[PDB]
Amino acid sequence: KEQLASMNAIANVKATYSINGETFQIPSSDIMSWLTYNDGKVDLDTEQVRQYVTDLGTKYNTSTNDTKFKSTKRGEVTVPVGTYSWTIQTDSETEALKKAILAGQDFTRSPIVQGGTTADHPLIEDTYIEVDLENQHMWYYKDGKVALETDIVSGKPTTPTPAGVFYVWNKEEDATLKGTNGTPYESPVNYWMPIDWTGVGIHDSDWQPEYGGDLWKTRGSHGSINTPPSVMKELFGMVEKGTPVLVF
Repeated sequence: KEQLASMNAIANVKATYSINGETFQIPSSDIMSWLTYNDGKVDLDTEQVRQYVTDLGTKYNTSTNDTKFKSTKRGEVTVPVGTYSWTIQTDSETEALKKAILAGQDFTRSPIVQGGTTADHPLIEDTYIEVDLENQHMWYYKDGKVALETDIVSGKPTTPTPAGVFYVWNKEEDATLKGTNGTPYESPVNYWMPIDWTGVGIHDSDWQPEYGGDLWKTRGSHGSINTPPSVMKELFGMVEKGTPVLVF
């Protein structure tokens, strides 16, 4: 019927994916391999298309793939998977991919996901917070340029600050953190910014005499990034909720 012309059209579609800033086209051989005609109906082999989409997730999910990060003082390092991430919704994407392809028109799409942000751009762009646990230092990049840096004090060897791709999911003023050492603790703070799901975040360290060096080995926090009060205040003042925070 007029379906054969369609099958050829489809077979020649240029299906392009844009994932985490990466761009690529689905191989013609794959689409042709998925083509299907049964009971007068043109379609794609779901199983195979789903496998592809499954592979995409295995290959790009920032929920199971660490992020290569260009640090300020160490070149390119690896920041483990953190709380800021996304995961491709396999079935949803498979159905949307099938629909896109079967329509027989070239297209460029980013997969359906779930997480802090979508995959139609790099997970980490040019606005973020860099916490170099090695040089116990921290920078805040805004649109590519440094807007504020300072030494800080990570957690103590026993309760280390975890490395990972996190983000500021909340901003609080005059809050009191709680916890254990056994032995409950308080610690009131003027500015609080949680970055993970265990209690690790950024806040003024009113009681810390000095920051930087290897102070943490001696007087490390319980995991949060202790920051100089005046700096923390200026930081809290400009960091918008949703800002990625890389800790390595």
